[PDB]
Amino acid sequence: RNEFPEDPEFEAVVRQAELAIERCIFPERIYQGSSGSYFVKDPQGRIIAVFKPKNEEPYGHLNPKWTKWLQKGTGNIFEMLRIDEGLRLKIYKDTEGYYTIGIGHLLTKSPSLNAAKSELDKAIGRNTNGVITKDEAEKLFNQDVDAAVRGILRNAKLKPVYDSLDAVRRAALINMVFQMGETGVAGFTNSLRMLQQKRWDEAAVNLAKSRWYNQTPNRAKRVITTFRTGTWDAYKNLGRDCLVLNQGYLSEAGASLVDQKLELNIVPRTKVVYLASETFNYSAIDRVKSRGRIGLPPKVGSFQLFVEGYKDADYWLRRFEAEPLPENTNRQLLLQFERLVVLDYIIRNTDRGNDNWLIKYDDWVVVKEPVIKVAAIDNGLAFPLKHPDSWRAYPFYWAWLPQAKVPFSQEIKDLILPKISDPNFVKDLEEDLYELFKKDPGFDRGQFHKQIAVMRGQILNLTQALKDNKSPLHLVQMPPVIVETA
Ligand SMILES: Nc1ncnc2c1ncn2[C@@H]1O[C@H](COP(=O)(O)OP(=O)(O)O)[C@@H](O)[C@H]1O
Ligand SMILES: Nc1ncnc2c1ncn2[C@H]1C[C@]2(CO)CC[C@H]1C2
Repeated sequence: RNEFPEDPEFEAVVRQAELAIERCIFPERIYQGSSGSYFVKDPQGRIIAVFKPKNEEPYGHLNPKWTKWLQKGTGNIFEMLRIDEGLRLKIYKDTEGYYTIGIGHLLTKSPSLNAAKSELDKAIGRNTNGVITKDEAEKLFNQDVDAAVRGILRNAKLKPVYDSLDAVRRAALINMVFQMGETGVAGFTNSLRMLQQKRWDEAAVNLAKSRWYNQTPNRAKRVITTFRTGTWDAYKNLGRDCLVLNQGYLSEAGASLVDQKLELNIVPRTKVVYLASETFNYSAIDRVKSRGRIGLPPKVGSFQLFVEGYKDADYWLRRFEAEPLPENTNRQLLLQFERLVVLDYIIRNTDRGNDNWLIKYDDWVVVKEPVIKVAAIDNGLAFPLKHPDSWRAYPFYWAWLPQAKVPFSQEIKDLILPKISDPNFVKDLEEDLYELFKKDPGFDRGQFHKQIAVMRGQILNLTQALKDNKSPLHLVQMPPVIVETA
């Protein structure tokens, strides 16, 4: 299902990719990144493209790094709880004020610290003085996990649900019985009903209203969604929470869509593309049904054209500092840089570093070629649901570069103000992004609107920075805003 009549060059590169696969010259897995990235090659073995399947994304289901994790099944209860309970080597108080130690191990509900210390020496087998070791905390931990499992299986109300749950939800029920114990979780009898009948969004609500959750909502909500989605997603990124969970390929393409409309031309053309390759990471089911013929299903991903002759922004800027560019070349760098800032600001890039963009440094009817040129790669971490909570965690790295000190050139204002000042352009931009993002099965209209709000707020700021001839740096000091509808 791959066709792009609007862009026949792109389609042609895609056609070489498929053909090369038919010929068993497979996209090869990039070592140089975290690993759901491939070098697409053509039938002659040259590298024509970079491909990032959605399901191999960092939060991705078929991500190679996290598959080992998915193998464990219920056996993830240990890490799950390590994450919720942390580790402490000295007596502390829990949320309710009860004496605790190691990984969530409750000593007593008594107010006396020596009751607790007493209860602790009994457990460990020595005089602890309220302080235990890593191994001691781990041994308490297993026993406490065993005890939880026993609590569930010794019980008539819990066991039925537990046996009917998939490996991941089972881990969630153990989590609760770790925290509240056998008798406590069995007082949820309603929610156990839903869990038993498999209705997840029903139950995901009732656990939302309890004395529990009320006490430990951050954790409770983490379990509730492990119940709702049958997955580990609440346990892999607490938190980014600035970004939609697994839509990087759409970020990637979207970044390229924006570049196209603003006519920046720093983003190598990127689109949503389907490919099947033996080199990808597929479920075992899929591997088997291929007959080893049916063949592998195509995966949906971002397909980004490959550009040659470029090096790390980092690589070049380091050299230009020791041996500075002549004014005329250096002005070409700056003009390229402005385009980058405009891109990143508009799409609100969250992870542009000096490794994430590339530089290439080399009367009449035709324009002399530029010596210097900028490619913006690795755009899948943009389009956030909202501004980051601590600007220090997700900054704009290029802001600390000296080039960020230079006032926006009239050239960028000329390129950019007529577009982003035209409400029909920004409208059109939102329709194009919409037609792009909605194609995702996990698309959510409410999430989209939030994304757009940020984008509209970024545009609002950019417009005035440009009118006032601010530097890129003064632009980022402008307080972040969102433009919200309803
Ligand atoms: N890379 C960056 N990304 C976002 N903002 C930046 C960046 N570099 C500098 N700034 C801006 O510089 C300003 C100086 O820090 P400031 O926020 O005043 O300190 P504080 O956080 O204590 O108020 C900030 O408002 C911030 O917006
Ligand atoms: N479109 C691209 N063209 C050329 N090189 C790229 C591209 N995207 C990424 N890279 C390099 C940066 C890497 C990190 O993502 C490390 C080597 C490749 C991939």
